[PDB]
Amino acid sequence: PYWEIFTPENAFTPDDKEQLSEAITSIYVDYVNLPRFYVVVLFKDMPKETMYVGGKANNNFVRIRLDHIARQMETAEVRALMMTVAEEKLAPFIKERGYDWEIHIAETPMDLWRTQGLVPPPPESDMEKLWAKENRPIPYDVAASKLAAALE
Amino acid sequence: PYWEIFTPENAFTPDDKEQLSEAITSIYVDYVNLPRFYVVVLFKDMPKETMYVGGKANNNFVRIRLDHIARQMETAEVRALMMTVAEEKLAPFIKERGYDWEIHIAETPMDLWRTQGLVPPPPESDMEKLWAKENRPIPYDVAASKLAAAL
Amino acid sequence: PYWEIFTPENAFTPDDKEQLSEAITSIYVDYVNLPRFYVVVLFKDMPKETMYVGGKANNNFVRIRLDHIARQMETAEVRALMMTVAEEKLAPFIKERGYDWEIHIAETPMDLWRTQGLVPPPPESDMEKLWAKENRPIPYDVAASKLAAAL
Repeated sequence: PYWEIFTPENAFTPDDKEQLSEAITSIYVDYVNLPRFYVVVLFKDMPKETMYVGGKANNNFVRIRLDHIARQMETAEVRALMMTVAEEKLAPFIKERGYDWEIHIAETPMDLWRTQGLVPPPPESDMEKLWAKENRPIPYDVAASKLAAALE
Repeated sequence: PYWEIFTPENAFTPDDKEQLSEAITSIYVDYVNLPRFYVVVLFKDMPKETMYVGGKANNNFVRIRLDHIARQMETAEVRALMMTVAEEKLAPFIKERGYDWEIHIAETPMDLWRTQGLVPPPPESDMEKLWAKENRPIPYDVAASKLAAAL
Repeated sequence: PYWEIFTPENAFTPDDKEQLSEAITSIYVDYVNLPRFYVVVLFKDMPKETMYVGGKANNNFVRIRLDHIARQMETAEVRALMMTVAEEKLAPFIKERGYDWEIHIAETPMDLWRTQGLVPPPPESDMEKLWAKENRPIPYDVAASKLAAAL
C-alpha cells in the first residue's frame, strides 16, 4: 500500500509518525498478513497558505490519499471495513487532536509494480509468506513460485 | 475533488491561491452543486531543477493533477466540458502569465472515500444540499438518507 | 507519462536529474515514439523521518509512482516489458547507489488530459508524429485531422 498524508507543518513528531505508520501497517499485517515493508507512508508537511479547502486557506486540515496495489477489495463489506479500520487507526492522531480531514483510496494494477526491482510474489503464496517472515524482498524464481502457487 | 498544482517556487501569492482555488471551487459549486469543502487544492512549490520535461529542466512549468471522487462523468460531452471549464479557470493565472502547463484527471471509487470519517451523502440528496448549505460534514443516518433520497 | 520520484534530500544533482529523466524519456521515445515533452518527471526531496516503510523511517529509500495517460498497455508481455525497461533505466542511479526503492504505475483516462490547453492527438496518429518532430504541442483542427486519419 502507498499512503500519502498531507499535514499542517510540524503537526507530527518523529515519534508520532512512527506510531501512526505502525498503526497503518498493522491493518495490512492483521487482515491479510502482508509483508510489513509493503506498507509505505509518506508524510508531507504543508506550509501555511498551501492547502485550500472550499477556496479558503485551511491550516488545520489533514488530507490522506492511498493506492492499493497488492490486493483488490471485491465486496462492499470488505471495502466498507477497510474504510472503517483506516479511520479507527487515524483517529488518535487526527480526529482526536481536532484536525479536519478527508481520505480516499484508488486501486492500481498489481502487475505494474516492482519492489527492489523484483516481481512481488502471488497473494497468499509461500514466497509471499517468506517475504513477510523475513520482512525483506527476497530474490526468487518468479515462474517456479507462480507455478507452485497455482497448484495450491 | 482533489487538486494538486505544482508550480515554480513563489509563483503564486496567497491572494493568487485564494482566487484560483476559489475559481476551481466554483466549477463544482456551479455545475454540480457540490459542498465547497469537498474541493481541496494543494499548492506545491517546486524548486528550480526539480521539474523535468522531455529530459530537460523546465523552471517555468505548472503541472496539475486531480482526482475526481464524488461523481463520474459518463458522457464524452460532460467530460470535454470539465476539461474546457478547468482550462478557463486556470488561464488567468497560468496560460496568461506565460507558463507552460499540463493537466490530467483520474477517477477513483466513490465508496472508498470518507470526509471527517463520514460517508458522504448521495449525489443531489437532501443531506448533500444540507452539507453544502452548512459547508461542513454533518453526522447523519446514512441508510435513512439513502432511503428518502431514493423515494 | 507523469513520474514522481521521492528521494532523500540532496540525493541527486541537477546533472543526475537530467541524465535520469533523459533515460526515462528515452523509454517512451524508443518504444512508443511519444513526443519527448509528454514525459514529465517531478523530483521531490523528502527530509529524514518522512518516509516510513513497515512502520519505521527509511531515510535511504526512493519511491517512484507514475501515471500513464497517452497509452494503455493491453497485454501482459508489454506491461512486463514496461517494468523491465523502467528498472533498467533506474538501476544506475538508484539500485547501484545503494538505495532501497519501489515503483508502481497507474493508468488514467486519455480523454481527461490537456497539454498547453490542447487536446493531444490520437496514439500513432500523424498529428502525434508532428508534435513529436516539433517537440511542442501544435494547435490543430481535431476534426480535420481525424477525418484524414480515417483514410
